[PDB]
Order: sequence, then C-alpha cells, then structure tokens
Amino acid sequence: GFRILAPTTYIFFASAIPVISFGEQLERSTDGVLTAVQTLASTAICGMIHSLILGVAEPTVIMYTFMFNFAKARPELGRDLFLAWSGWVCVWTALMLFVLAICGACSIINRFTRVAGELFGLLIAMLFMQQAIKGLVDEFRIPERENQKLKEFLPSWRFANGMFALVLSFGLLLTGLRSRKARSWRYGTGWLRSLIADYGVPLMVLVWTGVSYIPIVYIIGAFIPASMIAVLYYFDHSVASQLAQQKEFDLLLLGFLTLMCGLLGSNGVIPQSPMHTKSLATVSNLLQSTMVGGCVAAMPILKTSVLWGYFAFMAIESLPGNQFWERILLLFTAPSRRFKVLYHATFVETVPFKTIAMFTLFQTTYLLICFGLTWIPIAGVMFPLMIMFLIPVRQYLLP
Amino acid sequence: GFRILAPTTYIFFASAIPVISFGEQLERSTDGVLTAVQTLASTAICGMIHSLILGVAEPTVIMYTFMFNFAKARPELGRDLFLAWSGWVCVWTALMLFVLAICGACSIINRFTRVAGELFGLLIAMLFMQQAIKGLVDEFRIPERENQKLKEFLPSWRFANGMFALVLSFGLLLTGLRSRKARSWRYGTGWLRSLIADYGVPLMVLVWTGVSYIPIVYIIGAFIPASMIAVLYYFDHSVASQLAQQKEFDLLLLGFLTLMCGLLGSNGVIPQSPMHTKSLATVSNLLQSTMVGGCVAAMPILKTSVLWGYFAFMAIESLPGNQFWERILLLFTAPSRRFKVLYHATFVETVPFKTIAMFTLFQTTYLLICFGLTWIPIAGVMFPLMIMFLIPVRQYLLP
Repeated sequence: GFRILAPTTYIFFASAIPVISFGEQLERSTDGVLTAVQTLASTAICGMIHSLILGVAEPTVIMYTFMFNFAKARPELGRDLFLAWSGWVCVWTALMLFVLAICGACSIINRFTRVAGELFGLLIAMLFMQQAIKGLVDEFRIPERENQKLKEFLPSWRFANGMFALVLSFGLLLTGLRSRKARSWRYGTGWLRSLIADYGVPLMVLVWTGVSYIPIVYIIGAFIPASMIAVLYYFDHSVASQLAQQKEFDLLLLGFLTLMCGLLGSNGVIPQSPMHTKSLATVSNLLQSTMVGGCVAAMPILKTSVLWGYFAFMAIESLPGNQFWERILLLFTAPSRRFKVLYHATFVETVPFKTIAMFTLFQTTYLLICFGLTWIPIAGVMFPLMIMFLIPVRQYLLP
Repeated sequence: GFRILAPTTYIFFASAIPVISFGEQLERSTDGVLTAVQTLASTAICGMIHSLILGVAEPTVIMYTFMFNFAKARPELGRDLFLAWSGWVCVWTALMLFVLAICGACSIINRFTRVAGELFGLLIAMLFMQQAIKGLVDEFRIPERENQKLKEFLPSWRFANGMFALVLSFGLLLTGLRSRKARSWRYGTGWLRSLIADYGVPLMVLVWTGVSYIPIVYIIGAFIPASMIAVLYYFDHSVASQLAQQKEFDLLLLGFLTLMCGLLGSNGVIPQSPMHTKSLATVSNLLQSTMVGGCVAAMPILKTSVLWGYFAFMAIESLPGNQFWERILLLFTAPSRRFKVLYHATFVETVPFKTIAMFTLFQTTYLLICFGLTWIPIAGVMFPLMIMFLIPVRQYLLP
C-alpha cells in the first residue's frame, strides 16, 4: 500500500499540471469550445481503463487546434459542429492505427530514438515557450474574446498586467526549478528534502497562488490528419514504450480508444513514462487517473498567469535533457572557453575536431524550417512528414 | 592615458550608483530636505581635493537620518534649520577627529579587521536590504509625502505598483549579478566578456530603465554624535587604509573636510577602496570625481524602482565576501550534508569539531542585538559603542 501510494501521489501531480495547462490552452485557443476539464477526461478515462504514458501531449492540442483552424475558416463548418467533427476524424485516425498497428510498430525502434527525437523534443519546448509568451500577452487585452466592455480591462493592462503575467509567471519559473534542484541543495534537511523537491512544482502552484491571491467532401478530406497523426503517434506513443522499457531495467490499442475519446470530446507522453518505471527496482495507473477523476472536480474547485510560468517552465525543463540543445549552445559557443569545458560525454575523443560536430547546423536547419513552417497552415499541417521525408533518409547520407 | 582611463571609467560608475542611491535615500528619508545631488557633492568635492575610499557610505546616511530624527521631533528645531545644524555638529565632529587623529589612528590596525568588521559589513547589508524592501513598499502609497490627491495614486497601487517595484527591482537584481558573474561565463567571447561584466551594473541601469520606459543647549548636546561618529569613522575610513594597503601589494585629514562639507550640505567606503588598488601591479581620483561632477548634472539629466533593485542587490553583494555570513549559513546548515562540502578554508583541520565553530552564536547574538536596537532611537544612537563595549573586550574572553 504505502509503496505504490508514493509514486501515484508524485506522478498524479506531475501529470495534471500540463494536462490542465493544455486544457485551458484549449479554453483559450479554441475560443472556449474545448475546456480545461475535457482535456482531463482524455487522460483520466483511458488511464482508468488500461487492461504512465497515457495523457494529453501538446501535439494532441496543436492538431486539435489546427483542426479548429480547418473547420472555423472553411465556409459552413464553423463551430458547434466541431465537437463531432473530431469524431469522424477519429474514425480515419482509429483505422490508420488499426491498419498499421503492431505490424508497423515492429519497425519503429531503430531510427527515431537514436538521432531524430532530439528535434521533436526541442520543437515542443520551442513552441511551448512561445505559447507561454502568448500567455504572458493574454493577461492584458485578450479580455475581448473573454467579454466586452468590462470593469476589469481598462487600467488592468499597462498597469495590473505587470503583476498578473510578469511577476507570477517568472517567479513561478525560478522558485519552481527548486523541484528539479532541491535534492543536492547543501544547507537542507535530508528527511524532508525530497518532500520539497519532488512536489516542488505543485507546491509552487500553492505558493504562487497564495502570493497571487495576497491582493461530406471534407469528411473524405479528413484522412490527411488521421494518416499524419498516425506517423506522429507511432513516434510518441511508442517512444513511451522505448523509454519505459529502457536498457536500464496492445501497441495498437490506441486506435480503439481514439474512436472513443474522439466521439465524446491521448498519447504516450514523452516526459511522464520514464518517471513511472524507476519505482520498481530500488497496477498503479488506476489510482493516479482515479485522482485525475478527482482533478476533474479539483480543476473546478481549484479555479492563472502562474500557468504560463509553467508553459515556459515545462518548456525550459527539457533543455538539459536534450543533447541537441547542449549541441546548439556548444555550437554557438566560443572557441577558447570551449577548451575549459572539461562533463561533456557527447563530443568524445574520436571526433576531437569541432568541425566533426559541425553538422548540428543541419539538424538546426531542419528544425528552424519546421518551426518557420508550423506557424502557417498547410505547412502547419505537414510538420511530421518534414521529419519523415528528411531524417530517415539522411542517416545513410550523413558521412 | 588609456591606462588610468580604464580604472576611472569603471570606478566612477561603481561609485556613483550607491551614492545617488543614498542620495534619493535622503530625498525620501529626509522628506526632501536632503537631495540626491547634495550627496554627490560630499563625494565629488572631497575627491577632487585629495592632496578611492572617499565617498558617502550608509553610516553617513543613517546618522544624517538619525540627526533628522533628533531635530524634527524636538520642539523647536524642526526643519530648515537642520541644514546648518549639521554644521555645528561637524564642529564637534571635526574636533573629535583632530583630538584623536594620527595618535589614535596608530592603534586601529590590530583589533577590527581580524574579528570585528565581519559584524559591521553584515549589519550594513542587513539594514540595506531592509531599506530596499521599504523602497519596494514606496512604489505604492508613499505618494502622500510626495503630494496630495494626485492622478497617479489610485489604481497605480494594488495594480501598477506590481510592475513598478516588483518587476524592475528583482529583475535588476538577477540580471545585474551578471556583473559579478560574467567573467567565467562559458559560452561567451573573451574580448568583450569583461565589457559586459565590469560595467554590468550600470549597463543594467540602462537595460532595466529601457525595460521600465517601455510603457543652544542642544548644540552642547551635539558632542555625542560627534564622539560616536569618531569611533565609527576610525573603523571605516582607516579600514580603507587597511584594505587599500593590503598584504597583497592625513589619516586625520577627514576632520578638516568634515567642517567643510558639514557647513555646506564623507568617509572611506568599505567596498570601493580595494577595487582601486589592483590596477597598478598587473593621480586618478580627480578624474573619477570630476566625472562625478558630471554625475551632478547627470543625476539631473539622468532623471527608479530599479534603484531598490540596487539597494537589495548591493546589499546581497557583500554576502559571499563575508565569512561570518558563510558561518551563519554553515551554522544553520544540516549535519549530514555538511560532510559533502569538500572549498571551506575558514573551518580548517585544527577545529574539526563543529562545536569549535559554535561561538558564531555570540557574534550573531551581538548583531541581532544591535539590529533590534538600531530600529529604535537612543539605541539607534548607540550602535558603534555596542561594538566597542563588547567586542574589543571579548578577544581575551574567547577561549
């Protein structure tokens, strides 16, 4: 009992915050049509089923968002219909997962984790910090979409938005890095050290929210996002398999549920799976996701610019756990101080010339291409294919 | 030419910021009677004379302030008179320096620097961070002393004061520590590294102010502060002598000038002297203090909650350069992680038992005594004597 209780307590909190974050990310991105709790169901239901991985990632929210752009501008699909349009999209999505399924899943292991994923994890954090800055911008004049001619808006912008967005956001960022850091903090007590460390992010929810409160032809055309989402989730959801079953220690299934949660209103999350596994070498998803059922009423009771402190924080968190970022820094670094960096297991002796680390320029080029393309439609459609066209091919081209 | 130009450029900037800070510290503490520039003269005049040390320290401003409390509450001395009351105080002050002078100066070297000063430097930074927090508080409702019933005040408090005090203050603190830090910043260019490091504090003036703008029986009784100020300035001004003429490489004079700058409207500054000396082993005060004459018109042209980011920053800066603080931390530290701290030259092998480092409790007790006493009059008078009564005596008592 007490043994599984600890991982469930920890992982529940570390899973809910980005899920409710992506939730209100839909409360705002989708004009209120998709709420903060409707995101909680797409994790809690499936988590309670399983007969970590499971959650709602930002590709889910970004292609939900793009679907919103696909339906809202096109003449007569507008809104209100969208709720089920996700359903008929999840028909083709489910069937793509069914067609490829375990047969296609057998091949995934070799290419993606070794070279390619480092671009994925960085595009997520890139666009995630961007959609943290837009959230900083939201604490001034966006109230128009929220309401019209309201008492709040006037001098809560150039003035009160300072506190609002700025203070609580970055303050949460800094004081919340105490979570990742507090284990080896020198002047502290070991018995409670990891009490403040492990739960440091939601503890900083409470701290910073105490500081805050101190004051159809188209249905045929729906095969494209399904087919693409297939190749995307084969990367993410099976990276949960490649990362939960690591060297340190029903792959189809998803489709069955895509039709479900598509008809009502999920994937293998990249950061969350690894934290779940290390508990048993020093069952359990139902307890967490039951308390995510408690988080459906707790996002209610819970009842905000700190959130963007998360968006940016949780964006920054995958910087050190990303060797292509260590390469982007140690690429735009200097020549002479580079010698003082003696620690750096990724360079190694065999390629002692920094010109042998020169390619990173092309990983970067492909990423900046994909990011310059994500901010626009058509190409905001085709960003996983940019990965597939270019990166599986380059492996032979490399030397 | 170019050789002295560099130290004058650096030291001018590093000297003005606290001097103008203490200046408006008087614009506010002394109800506007003592301005930001009247503090600049008490450095520039004397600096131009000398035939670093010289400046205005916070003991000067704190006993100027206490003199203000001595005159404002007492029935008929009130205000406007105060300007010259400092003069007749500087009569007794000058004469105390004259009476003790070089004869008394001969004895100062042995006691203070070795054990006692560590309490001084910490009481300054303590009360300095406090008077940074009061400056954070000033960006809301203090406008009453500034004016009555003004357009600014209403919703520039719970709202616009957030930005005002909070943002610019702590933001300056963090980004301004780039000054002390940027020398060994790894991913940077060596040719300009110290350009951004050395001038990082005033460069952060410009950065954060670009971020800001983005939007008589009593005359007989005057011998007490003179006599006390004597023993105080014998510590500070001669610590400038003990620190400029260190082992790495007109002691009376002050009195003559005390009568001067007392009649019109200074000391050896603790942090500033050492930075001046290391230039010549790899004359000059007139150039700096001439450009402080330029800072008299530049505090004008210059023409603010960032300042308190300094008060607190410049308060924090003397934490690492203070072994009694390293002791206060490594005193309230933990037992088991203390062993991992292996770096710590102050503990040493001879006293390997942490109970031999136990006394710090009495240094601390005397400091918390003196700070609990500084916030009140009578005892806010007698804080250097608390040093003299207790600390010169304890040296024999110690073991």
